[PDB]
Amino acid sequence: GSLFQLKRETDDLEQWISEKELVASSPEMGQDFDHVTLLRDKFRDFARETGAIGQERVDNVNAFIERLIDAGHSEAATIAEWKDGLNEMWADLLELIDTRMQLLAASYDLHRYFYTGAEILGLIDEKHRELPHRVHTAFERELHLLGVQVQQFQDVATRLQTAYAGEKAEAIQNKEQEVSAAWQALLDACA
Repeated sequence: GSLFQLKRETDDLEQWISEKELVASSPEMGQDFDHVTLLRDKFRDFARETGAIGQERVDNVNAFIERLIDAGHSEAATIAEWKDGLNEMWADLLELIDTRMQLLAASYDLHRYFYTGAEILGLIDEKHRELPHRVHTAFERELHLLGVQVQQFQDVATRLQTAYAGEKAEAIQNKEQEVSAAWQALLDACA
């Protein structure tokens, strides 16, 4: 009710926001596919809960300050400033969250990419070892799917490379060339 309580309420909330910003600012993007999977899922929960709880609190402060200003409270100037600072911190936090969410998604896709690469390297391999029938048609369709999946892998490699340079980009490209060479040798193998 009182202005002192409003101030305190505003102060506690801004303090709460500052803590959330610390979490939303984490640089940890994960070092393997499991790790990034965990970070990504954890962050989604964090963003959702933080957003919902935070927005209600900000709204309530905004509503009460706005009513007081509307009613011509003599301290409208002081409380409007409180409102402005609060809204600026909240917006900073939301931007931090959006950013981290996107970066975690990029890291997810990158680790997923290398994870798939290995999967594919093994799969072509398991299909090269078999050097031949009645199950020819199972080999036919199966093999073709790879053509499409290796094609898909190449497509991912193409997209990811526009997101990175230097060593990361090089890593992405090396893995793609390694898969394309495995595939190419398989094809050549099967006459």
